[PDB]
Amino acid sequence: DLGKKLLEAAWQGQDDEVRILMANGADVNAQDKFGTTPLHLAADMGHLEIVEVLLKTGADVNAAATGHYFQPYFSHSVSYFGETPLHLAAEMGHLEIVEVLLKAGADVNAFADLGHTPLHLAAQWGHLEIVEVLLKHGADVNAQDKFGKTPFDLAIDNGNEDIAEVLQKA
Amino acid sequence: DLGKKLLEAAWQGQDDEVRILMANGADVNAQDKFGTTPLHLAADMGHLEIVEVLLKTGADVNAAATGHYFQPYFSHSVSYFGETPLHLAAEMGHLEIVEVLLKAGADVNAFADLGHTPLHLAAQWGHLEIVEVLLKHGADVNAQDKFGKTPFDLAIDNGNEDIAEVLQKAA
Repeated sequence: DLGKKLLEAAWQGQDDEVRILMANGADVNAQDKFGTTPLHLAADMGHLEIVEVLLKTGADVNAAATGHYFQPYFSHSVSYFGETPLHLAAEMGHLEIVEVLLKAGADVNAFADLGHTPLHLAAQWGHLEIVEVLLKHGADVNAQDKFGKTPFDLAIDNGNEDIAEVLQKA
Repeated sequence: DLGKKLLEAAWQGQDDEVRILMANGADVNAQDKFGTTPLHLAADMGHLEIVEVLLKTGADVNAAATGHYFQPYFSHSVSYFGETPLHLAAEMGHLEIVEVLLKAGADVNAFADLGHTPLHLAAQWGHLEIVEVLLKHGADVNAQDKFGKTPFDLAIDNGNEDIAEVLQKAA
């Protein structure tokens, strides 16, 4: 199955294999069991070149995985949470990928589980430079999650004072 | 707590935060609920320098866990338990990290989930250079996991003929 092989190759960062699989007709928008696409997998794992080739070959920049959580869920073990590739790039601190996704049209305020935006995720996981790029691209600083938490609140809660100060004056 | 922050910094490849947390007394051998250690996460996510500094400061190279790492999911998958950082580095194709783990005394053959080896994963996921390094360090080519699979089998099953040929010649 080419779609499964393409998901695996993007996840593994196997650039050549990605190109071959898609030339053999692998679906660029293939989904795993939970709606996760090759673009999600490459964005999360930091594979910039693969993100670029997937986008060039028609990958859906707005693809959302299926929803998962209804209560706070933040941990290192999160695999799917109603999220777009931009959520994953922001979560994992991949600046170059965040910029490429935004250039391709990603909603800077796409909502994942609990209503979390990419800015919530960047603030939660301490990625100051990504916070700044998101704000520059129109990220909603006042976005509240299901429980009323803004990215500022998450930054404060997880000890990211540098980010809290940036958000507070935005 | 500091151990949880250290796990997260390792996962994120945050070298400076790893430095700071450890200076403040973070346990290099902290575990999450599934047994996952900072060394598992740095090895899995490809953060070589963090792997190196964890090993230098006393991380257990053979820590076993049944963790939840970022991955795609498919129906009818099989699962294994008790993986070590070497399993994860071999699976994800991180050659430099495989080398550093082996030099630090990582077990190559003997695991909690019997016969499920880093060689199996490197063959399964098409990492030829890692297959060759593991063989050089005495990996058992004929090791069978709980499903009766050898690394040759997994190489064939996944279309990795180059690796399959290497394994068959080494048999």
